[PDB]
Amino acid sequence: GNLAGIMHRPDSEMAYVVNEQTVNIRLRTAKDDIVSVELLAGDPYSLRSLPTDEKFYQVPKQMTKIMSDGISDFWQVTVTEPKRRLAYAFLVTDMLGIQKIYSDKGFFKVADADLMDMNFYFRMPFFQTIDQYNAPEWVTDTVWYQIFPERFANGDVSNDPVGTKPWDSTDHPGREDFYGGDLQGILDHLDHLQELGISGIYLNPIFQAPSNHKYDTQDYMTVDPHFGDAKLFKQLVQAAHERGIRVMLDAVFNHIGDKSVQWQDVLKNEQASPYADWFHIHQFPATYTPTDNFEFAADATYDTFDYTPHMPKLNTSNPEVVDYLLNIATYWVKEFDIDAWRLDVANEIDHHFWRKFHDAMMALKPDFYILGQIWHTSQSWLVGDEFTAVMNYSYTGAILQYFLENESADALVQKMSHQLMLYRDATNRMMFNTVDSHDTPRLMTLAHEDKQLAKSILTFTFMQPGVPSIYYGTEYGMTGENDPDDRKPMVWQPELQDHDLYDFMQKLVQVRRQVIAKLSDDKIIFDVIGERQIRLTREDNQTRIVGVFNNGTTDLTVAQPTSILLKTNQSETQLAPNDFMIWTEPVR
Amino acid sequence: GNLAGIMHRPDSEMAYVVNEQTVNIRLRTAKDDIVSVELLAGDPYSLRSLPTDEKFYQVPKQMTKIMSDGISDFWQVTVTEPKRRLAYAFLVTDMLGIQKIYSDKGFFKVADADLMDMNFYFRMPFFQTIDQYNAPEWVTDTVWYQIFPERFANGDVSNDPVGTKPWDSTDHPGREDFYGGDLQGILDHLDHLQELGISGIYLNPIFQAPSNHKYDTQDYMTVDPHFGDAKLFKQLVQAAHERGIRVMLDAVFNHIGDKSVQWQDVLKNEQASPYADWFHIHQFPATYTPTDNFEFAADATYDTFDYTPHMPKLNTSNPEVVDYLLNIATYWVKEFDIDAWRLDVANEIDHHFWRKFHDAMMALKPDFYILGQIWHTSQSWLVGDEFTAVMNYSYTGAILQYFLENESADALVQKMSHQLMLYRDATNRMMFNTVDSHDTPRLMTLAHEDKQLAKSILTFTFMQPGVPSIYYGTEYGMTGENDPDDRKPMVWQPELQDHDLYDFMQKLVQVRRQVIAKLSDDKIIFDVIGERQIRLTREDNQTRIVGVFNNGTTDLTVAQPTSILLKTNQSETQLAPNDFMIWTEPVR
Ligand SMILES: C[C@H]1O[C@H](O[C@H]2[C@H](O)[C@@H](O)[C@@H](O[C@H]3[C@H](O)[C@@H](O)[C@@H](O)O[C@@H]3CO)O[C@@H]2CO)[C@H](O)[C@@H](O)[C@@H]1N[C@H]1C=C(CO)[C@@H](O)[C@H](O)[C@H]1O
Ligand SMILES: C[C@H]1O[C@H](O[C@H]2[C@H](O)[C@@H](O)[C@@H](O[C@H]3[C@H](O)[C@@H](O)[C@@H](O)O[C@@H]3CO)O[C@@H]2CO)[C@H](O)[C@@H](O)[C@@H]1N[C@H]1C=C(CO)[C@@H](O)[C@H](O)[C@H]1O
Ligand SMILES: [Ca+2]
Ligand SMILES: [Ca+2]
Repeated sequence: GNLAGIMHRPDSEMAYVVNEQTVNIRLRTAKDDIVSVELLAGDPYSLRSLPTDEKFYQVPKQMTKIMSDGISDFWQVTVTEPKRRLAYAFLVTDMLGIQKIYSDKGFFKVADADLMDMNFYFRMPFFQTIDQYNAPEWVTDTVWYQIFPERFANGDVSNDPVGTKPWDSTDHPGREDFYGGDLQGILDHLDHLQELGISGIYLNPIFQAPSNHKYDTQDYMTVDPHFGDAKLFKQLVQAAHERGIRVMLDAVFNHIGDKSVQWQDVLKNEQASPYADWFHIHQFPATYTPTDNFEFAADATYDTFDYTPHMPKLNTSNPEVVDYLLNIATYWVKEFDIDAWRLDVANEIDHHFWRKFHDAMMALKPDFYILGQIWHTSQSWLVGDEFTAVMNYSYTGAILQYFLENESADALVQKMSHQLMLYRDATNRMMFNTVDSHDTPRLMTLAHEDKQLAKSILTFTFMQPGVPSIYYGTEYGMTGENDPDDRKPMVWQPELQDHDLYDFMQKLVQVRRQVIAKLSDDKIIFDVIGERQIRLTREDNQTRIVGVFNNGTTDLTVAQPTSILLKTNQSETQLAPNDFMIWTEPVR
Repeated sequence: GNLAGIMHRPDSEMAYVVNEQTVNIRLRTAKDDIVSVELLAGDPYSLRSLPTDEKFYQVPKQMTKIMSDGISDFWQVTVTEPKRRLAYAFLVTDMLGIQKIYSDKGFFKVADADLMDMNFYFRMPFFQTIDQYNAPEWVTDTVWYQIFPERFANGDVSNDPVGTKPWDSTDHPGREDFYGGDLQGILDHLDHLQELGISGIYLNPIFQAPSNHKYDTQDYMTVDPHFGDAKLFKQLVQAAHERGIRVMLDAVFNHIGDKSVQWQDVLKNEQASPYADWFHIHQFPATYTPTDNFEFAADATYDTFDYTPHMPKLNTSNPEVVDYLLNIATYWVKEFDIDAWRLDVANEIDHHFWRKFHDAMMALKPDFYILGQIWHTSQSWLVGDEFTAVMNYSYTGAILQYFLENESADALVQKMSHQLMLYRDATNRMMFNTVDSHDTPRLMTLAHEDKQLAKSILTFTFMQPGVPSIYYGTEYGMTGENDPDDRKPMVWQPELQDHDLYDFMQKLVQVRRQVIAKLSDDKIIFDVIGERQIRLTREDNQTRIVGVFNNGTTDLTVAQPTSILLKTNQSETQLAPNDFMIWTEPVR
């Protein structure tokens, strides 16, 4: 066999604790190279210490091939052990029938394996629930709605910035425009969100900051006055909670804005500033050479977000900075009862900080949701001691590439399978899935205003293990290129809203919350049934939910389902190009 | 190529920070499948943000094949980046000349790679020295000596246990014997240790406990009275330090002895004990059915070390237990200035505890040495936030198997290479190498009293990257099977000591401390030069230290070295079976 393609990494996503007495174990092999895998596993000490003749390796446990990413196959088994100590090894058999044992000591013929020595085996030494990954149950039942607050609704003209423009969803906004959106506007349209079936609101930054996006924080302890005040934000969280809607805020801890008191003190006092070591300043005075692009300087003497001199990086290794940020993070949860933090540029802040942050948040709220914004693979933040999940950009990015750019269905399934095998099973169910955002082009623009394609993308994404999110205005078909064009004033004029798409989104949210989310410890199955034709299945012990997506150029016939949940063709058997059909059936 | 055998895991031992501006990156490939690897790497933001035409991917960096374990090849490069942000991907070319790019997004033809998108790449997002692994420099210059204190020297008959036996190194000790060894005996023989050239003492447990080995702790805050008292232990540490000898104590935190006040309170008060939740008790009252073996019960109602009812496991997830143990760990360092902790059964205690332990010890002593006793691979404890190193059982175990059991030299080199590539480079230089201990058979018994073979094993081990240790009495050729037979009273009678071996050990310790340890950022090279013939090289920029080991059945001729450091044959060119020769030469 292909020995170089076989790997087990102990104490990782390949070997982890699920509950007090139960672990999940995975093995990677080369694709279709290994025909079968059995696990030899038991209490390490039982070998030497128990007087019985029985030994744990005499009774293998069958592992199951669960996924393939086109390069590797992934195998998994669940193991229960009352002594809460586990030694294990793998019995692998290849296509020609060559069998070997694979352990911490390498590859062996079965006859040459020292199976009586506990130190031969891989080890899960004691099952430690304090170290395990935990997923908050309520996230399972959530569909999120992302609000960029300057652009959702102006509920109060009296707090509008100078130069506020008339509200017009057909505008192409500039980088520095203001339209007057605020917290009162969100409060005014909570009925719309409840009627859509939303159960969680994700807000972009709302703290005091000079810009329209407010990622250049001036004061983390104050609601921006053009958005509202403390009383109004408390009123908003309570009204959301009254409707069964959770609230997630944006924490921008990697950098601070240059109009903050801290940075301004650095500019005044140089290295004698009490805040000098809160930043990353290579040479004093802190300076840069301005360019014609507000967001770019080539030679700042301090580290920044990207190359923008207005966003000096915070030194989160400094204990004064750790204390400052933890106090901010605690304040908004303890005083306003928010339910989750979305962490801006989370990957550029150290693990030491994130572990302290995790500890603080879980002590306040055991079911808190910590969501990191990271575009690349994020295994090291998803062990169970830092974040709950990350933005699932790679996963939704593959979905978009398939629907928009003519990839093979095999390629998409390979990519999604790869993603799932990066992380623990429970982690995958917490990942945050959005097909667009305040940073990227809008769905309807990506789809070149093909509404059928947009519906296909949304439905496919809403069937995935992670939790879905709708960017404000998706439900009415709003268009937009990249930032700032993806930040148009919300469309509230009915003559400009796509009512068909709104009705469809209501139905899809209901399939997600009432059908998919109520499955019990379901599995997902990806089947490539034809050229650009995919069957997705979610199934538990009683119920199977099947979706078929025809994204080729021919018609596809399927058996008439007894119980159709959602479809785009009027036919109950025919799927034209870009049609899909979702149905439910009992498992026999 | 063999794509299933290529892997890079970001934020691991394959991608880690060395200093403020410098990282080390590794790639795994299938053995001899990939002919060359180049790294494409630079600041992720420079792609989009800098106005220049130059892009970081246009200038590859060559990676070097550093090791092979017989299954995989390992490649490495060091990268410097002033912006302290790194995006990277790998250019891999196989034996047929097929080249592909390998990134976080998978494998691509170079023409199909989105090299302008920072999110295509693997990422080291910001170089965080607070998260990095740090090695204490002083360990580099150490040779350790392990003392099992009951058996090293009786310096005070007046503290002897009842039933103490006459001191006799030819005895075969029983499990429950006492010979009266104590702290005063160690103090009395510090001259012997200095003369041998030892610079660190590792003590087995010395705290109050009823047994001869004292792993069944009764009181962690008191020196066992048969060994000494606080004043005497302080005197011992000061005299050791005066001689340039560091001190490491044994921390037995996984379990406590059943005669402790805590456990006895559980036996008296059942679940109403203030200490009930300090343990892992499944059913009250805490009980077991005794057997004829003191160390075994089949049915204890509480978790234990192994299956011994006298060693109840501590619940280190309980914050009262965390506080109790951290106070013990702090007390011995702060009040007695010890230099290191050896952690008994360290793998069975949770990471959450070990991180708090690490933080406490480093705050007391930035150069503290934390050594975990773990027999299996230990990557998850060696990231930089928990232990400094582990006992290197797998590494010395492979060495022993080669010298004693006729393996191929290829097999040994494969195993050592595997070990080294599990861990960060600096970690490998902190690993603790001993060929025997209070738990295993003695070297001279393993060697069937073949002194030449014992010398070969010791010399080969002392040339390795990790720090070496001598178990008390190895220097005089003491024999012994497994525990308790490996715990004989130290041989102080000159007529019973092997003086030749003592002289040899002095010379070998001097080669280690004065030659090998004074190399500057050296590399190690393993060459298989014949059947059971190995050339080991340690070389820096000026100096090369070469050792040749002939462990076949024929004579081996080598070129006469100009500067021989150590050899066993009288010839300067001939190596008979089991001879070795060590020399030094300048690098040209
Ligand atoms: C300067 C920039 O600030 C704001 O951008 C933030 C994003 O909205 C956040 O989602 C987050 O995204 C960054 C990722 O964390 C990071 O890993 C990398 O992928 O880049 C992302 C940003 O592209 O962090 C950002 C900083 O807090 C604001 O929303 C955005 O409008 C701001 N301007 C940039 C975007 C446009 C329009 O101004 C470009 O033309 C500018 O050159 C950029 O300055
Ligand atoms: C009961 C046992 O206590 C003492 O043993 C300790 C060892 O000396 C330590 O080095 C450490 O070794 C254990 C490893 O951490 C663990 O991962 C596994 O490899 O087993 C190792 C022990 O084999 O931890 C031990 C517990 O603190 C003491 O030194 C030893 O004499 C004691 N007895 C055992 C050894 C012999 C002779 O008594 C056997 O015949 C007994 O059945 C055992 O009870
Ligand atoms: Ca307003
Ligand atoms: Ca004594």
